[PDB]
Amino acid sequence: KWTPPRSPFNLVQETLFHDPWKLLIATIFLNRTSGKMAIPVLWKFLEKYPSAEVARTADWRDVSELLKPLGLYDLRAKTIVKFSDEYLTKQWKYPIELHGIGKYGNDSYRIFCVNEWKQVHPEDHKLNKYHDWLWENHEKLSLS
DNA sequence: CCAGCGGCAGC
DNA sequence: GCTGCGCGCTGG
Ligand SMILES: [Cl-]
Ligand code: NA
Repeated sequence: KWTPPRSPFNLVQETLFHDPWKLLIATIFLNRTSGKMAIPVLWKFLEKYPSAEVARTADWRDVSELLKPLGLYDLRAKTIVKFSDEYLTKQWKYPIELHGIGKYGNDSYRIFCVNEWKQVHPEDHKLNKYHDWLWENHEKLSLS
């Protein structure tokens, strides 16, 4: 029932919130990488690996071939496979407990995937813009 | 032309 | 705290 509102800042989290694995994959794609380049590659990745169930079985070299033009391609290919494994087989309440997700991915999860944005204190240029705007407008957006 | 820039783990 | 990973875009 939690739907995060669309904002004037067009965070890709706003469209991926319904599938936490895809949202978290997107945050990994945005590690020191511009969204203008990363997000078109994200759709190619999700076409080949539509779920964590299959991503945890992937050969990281195949993933790295897709990530090549984004940089950090071997590093994040290995991260994506291990992250997808832990996402499905490790006990967790928040995704910061999982390999490859830190404060930025975790803050994204707690703003977009669950209704905990009032408890989040982001330190990310894009998250701050969205989160400040939410604090300033939540009453007019029929929120609590 | 070319330096700066768009998280996370491991140590 | 500190460093390795890393491509293409950006803009003076
Ligand atoms: Cl972002
Ligand atoms: Na983590």
